[PDB]
Amino acid sequence: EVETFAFQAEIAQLMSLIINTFYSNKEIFLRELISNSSDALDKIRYESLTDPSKLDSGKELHINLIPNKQDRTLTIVDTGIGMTKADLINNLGTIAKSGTKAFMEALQAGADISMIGQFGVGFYSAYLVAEKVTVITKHNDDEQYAWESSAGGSFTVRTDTGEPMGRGTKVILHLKEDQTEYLEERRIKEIVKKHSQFIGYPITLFVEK
Ligand SMILES: CC(C)(C)c1ccc(C(=O)N2CCCC2)s1
Ligand SMILES: CC(C)(C)c1ccc(C(=O)N2CCCC2)s1
Repeated sequence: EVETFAFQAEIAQLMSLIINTFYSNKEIFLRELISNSSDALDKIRYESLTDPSKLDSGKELHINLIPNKQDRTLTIVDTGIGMTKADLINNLGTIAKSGTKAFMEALQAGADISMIGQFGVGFYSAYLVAEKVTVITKHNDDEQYAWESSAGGSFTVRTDTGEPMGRGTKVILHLKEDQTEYLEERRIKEIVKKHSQFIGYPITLFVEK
């Protein structure tokens, strides 16, 4: 059972701006997604202090970067708090509405796209390099879900029958044909060292066949 939802008008507008604006400094997408993963790991770590049973779904707090040239995907995996169905459909988009409008105002005043994270909508920077984004996520209080959008004003949510995850979030970036540099090991290392050097969780860059 696949449900299709329309983005809020403000978010669809932000997504089209990110897709259509000429902006060469695309590499900042990885810093934003890694920062999102770090925040989610901070969250489950905090909650586990007063309820250690919240780590029964996985004690390890880490971030994995997994490129796949065969599928032309870059996957960012974390074992953070994860997102409920309500997060995916309603809550996160509701927060992102004010941050979007503020970010658009700043862009008209002289700001640039790399400052998107200061407005809390850094996830959407994924569409600088991805034609489609799939988000697999599992929160302790809900089932495993798959969120997906190729932009165009709509996204889908379904119950995920893939491999069980334990807890956390997988962001699968289906890269644009001309953005395959972000599948190369030395390019990913360079970006992580430049923008994510002090993340307080182990970041493992997987290597391919
Ligand atoms: C896909 C969308 C827009 C719902 C997301 C916003 C932030 C996400 C994220 O990386 N995490 C949130 C907590 C788990 C890690 S996913
Ligand atoms: C991405 C953004 C900024 C819209 C978020 C809202 C709530 C987030 C979160 O980490 N939690 C969800 C579980 C409680 C803490 S992240």
